[PDB]
Amino acid sequence: RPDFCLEPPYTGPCKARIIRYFYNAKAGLCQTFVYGGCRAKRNNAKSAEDCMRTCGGA
Repeated sequence: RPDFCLEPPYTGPCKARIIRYFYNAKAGLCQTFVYGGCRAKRNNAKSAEDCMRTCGGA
């Protein structure tokens, strides 16, 4: 799978509370994390499905 699927979730420096999904390489599934509103990294999806297609899909 893409290398970014292995990266930890990144909240970033902004102060919003936006629920996003990240692929947790250890657990093997997409979990929610709190994104701050700016400077998102690639392991950040708006739905579990987008997250699964990118990283868990097989």
